[PDB]
Amino acid sequence: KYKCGLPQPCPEEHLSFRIVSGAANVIGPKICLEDKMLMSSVKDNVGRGLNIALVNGVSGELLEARAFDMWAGDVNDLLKFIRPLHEGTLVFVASYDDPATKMNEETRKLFSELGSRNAKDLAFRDSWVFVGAKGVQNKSPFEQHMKNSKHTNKYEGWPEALEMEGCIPRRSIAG
Ligand SMILES: CC(=O)O[C@H](C)C[N+](C)(C)C
Repeated sequence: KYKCGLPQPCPEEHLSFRIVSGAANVIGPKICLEDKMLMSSVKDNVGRGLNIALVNGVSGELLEARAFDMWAGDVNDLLKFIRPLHEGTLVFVASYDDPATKMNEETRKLFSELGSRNAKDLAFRDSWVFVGAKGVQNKSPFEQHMKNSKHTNKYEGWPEALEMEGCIPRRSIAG
C-alpha cells in the first residue's frame, strides 16, 4: 500500500487522497491526503452533515477542516466557510448521515461552481463524496453520489457509505 492506502502511488507531484463517507448515523467519515488524516473520528473533528477540508492547492497544506450540521446548523456558517476561497483551493467533502436538509440554492450554486455535478440534486440522507476547487472549469472528476432510496438503501433508512480515491495535480507557484 502507498499513501492513503491506495494500491498505486501518485507520481508527478500529485497529491494522493482517499475519502470515505459516513455509514448511516453511526460511523463517521474520513478524509486522507498525502497519508495524513485531515478528518476522522480519531482526530475528533467529524460530525453529522458535511465534513469539509480546505487545502492549499500548491503546497497541499490544510487550511481548515470543519463539520457543518445540515440538520440544525445555520447554512450561513457553511456559506462563509466555502465562499471566500483563494483560487486553487481544494475542497474535500464527505457527507455523514444527512448532507442536505439545510442546503439552500446559494449553497448548491457555490458547490456547482467548485465543480459539483450532484450538489444541485442533493436530498435528505444522500451519500456524497466530492473534491472541488476554486476556479475549476469543467466538473470535478472526483465525485460520487448515492441517492437515499428505499429500494437500494444498504441500511434501513440510509444509503451505503462511499469510498473514493485518486491523485490530484498540484498547482504551481506561478502567479
Ligand atoms: C484547477 C483545477 O483544474 O482543479 C484541480 C486540478 C482539482 N480537482 C480536484 C478539481 C481535480
